[PDB]
This record gives sequence, structure tokens and C-alpha cells, in this order.
Amino acid sequence: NTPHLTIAMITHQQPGDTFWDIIRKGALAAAAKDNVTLKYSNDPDSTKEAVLIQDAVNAKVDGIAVTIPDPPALIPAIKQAVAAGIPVVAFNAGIDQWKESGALMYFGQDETVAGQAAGARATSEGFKHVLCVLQAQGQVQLESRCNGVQQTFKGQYTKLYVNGADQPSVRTTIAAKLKQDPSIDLVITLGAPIAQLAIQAVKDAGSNAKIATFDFNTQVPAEIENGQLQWAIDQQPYVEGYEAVDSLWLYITNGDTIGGGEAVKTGPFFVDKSNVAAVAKFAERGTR
Ligand SMILES: O[C@H]1[C@H](O)[C@@H](O)[C@H](O)[C@@H](O)[C@H]1O
Repeated sequence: NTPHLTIAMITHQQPGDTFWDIIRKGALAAAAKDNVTLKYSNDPDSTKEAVLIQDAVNAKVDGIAVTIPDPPALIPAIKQAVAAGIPVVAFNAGIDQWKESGALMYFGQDETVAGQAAGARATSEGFKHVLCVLQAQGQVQLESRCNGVQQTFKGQYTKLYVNGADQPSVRTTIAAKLKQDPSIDLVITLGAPIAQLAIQAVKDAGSNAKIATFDFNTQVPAEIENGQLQWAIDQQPYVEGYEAVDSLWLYITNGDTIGGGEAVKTGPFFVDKSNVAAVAKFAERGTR
């Protein structure tokens, strides 16, 4: 009936980072409709993610969907895949670097803009000293968020790196930082799982800081409703994974692209007490 395609989706997912389950539900929903076999692979070591790109080039996949958190480490392998005639789409990380690579399209949110928006919003909500919590080092999409907050937040700014792989350590490290500096009045977490740890850290520390986050998980909607989280920034991972796949299907079958040489935006969008009801059920089933 229809042509059968094999698409490699290659990411930087740390094992156990549930954000990537929503990316994958989107990608499989596209793949189910487009007669695609989806090969999903990941490694949080960018040298190892490069090797995964090579594996898919050598396997002669029909397309590659790839994340670019560490451009120096990944661009050369992406260029190699393009020179081998395999179409590539970038998503989630690397919005500033995908076009140079020869990647055809990009799906995600402009993380500098989302950070700039979060800094201005935080200033408007009366906060004076923000702590931005980053769960990995050397990831452009995370650094952009924090740099953007620093640009627009009028008050004091502090960054804290935590090991996203060791949840109990994340919790104690955040609580310690809050106890040590009670002037911190807002913690912005860069993922929903880290948000959970921060909410608990604030209680542990006896701090008065509020918490805001990037992304949803199953717990975030309730947390916005009950005041545990000020707001969450939605980047629509389901859309990112879905479009990574479906866009390759449009290119391969009809030569089409989406975005005209610029990224296709999946966010940012701020969800707060005023609009959370529209998302909650979907977040609570893991598809937002
Ligand atoms: O907001 C998410 C979250 O921080 C994930 O942990 C990370 O792997 C993704 O790149 C990012 O888009």
C-alpha cells in the first residue's frame, strides 16, 4: 500500500529522564500513521551520541532525527550523515546550530527567548533573587535558558549545577543552597523531575522561596493548582517528537519542508492557574 520507512531518532536522554517518554509518544504516534519503523537510541555522552549517528548512517536509514546539545561534538557526524544522502531533521536542542550542519529543519522552542521571557515574568511577579538549577553541564539548550533569564531578570541571579542522574543529591544540594542564602526567593528548574525535587528541597530547607519550571510531568498540573509551582513553560515534547518523524515523511514522500530555513516553534507557552485545566488531563496521562 504505502512505502515503508526506517527512521533513527537519536537523542542525549539521560537514562531515567522521563521527559523523553513524552518525546517518544509523539514520535511513535507519527510513526504509526506514516508506516515508519522508529529506531530510538540515546546517550548523554555526546561522543557516544556522535557514534549513534554514524551507526544509523552505516545502517542506511531513510532519515535521521537528532538532538544537538553539544554542537562541537555532534556537527561533524551530522555533516557526514548529510553527505551520505540521508535527510536529517534536528529537534529539542541546537536551535542556533542545526542549519550549518545541513539538517533540513528544526523543531523546538527558542530557549534564549524562553529564558528572557521567564526573567521578565519573574521580575513582574516581584522576585528579587533567582536560582536557576541546571541538571547537566555543557548543554546548549540548558545554558541558553539560564543566559536568557540573566539578561532580563532585574534582580540577583545565581546558577546551580546538580547531577540530574542522582536525584537524592539534587534534593540535598538545592536545600543546602537555599539554607545558605535565604535571599533566594525563586528557584527555576529546567525540567519537571527537578521541579519535584526543588519543591521538596524548599520544605527541607525551611525556605520561603517559590518554584517555577520548564516542562510538565504527571505531577505538575496539581502543583500549579495548589500553588507549589508558580508556572511551567511548555515546549510540547509530543509535538517535537511527532514532527521530527512526520516532517521526514513529508520530505521523503513529497520533497516538502516546514519552516522555510528557520526553526518551527513548539513553545514557549506559560501555563499557570488561569490555563492549566486545559492541559492537566493530558499531562497526567504522560502525553504533554
Ligand atoms: O526541558 C528538557 C529537560 O531539561 C530535559 O532534561 C532535557 O534533556 C531536554 O533537552 C530539555 O528540552
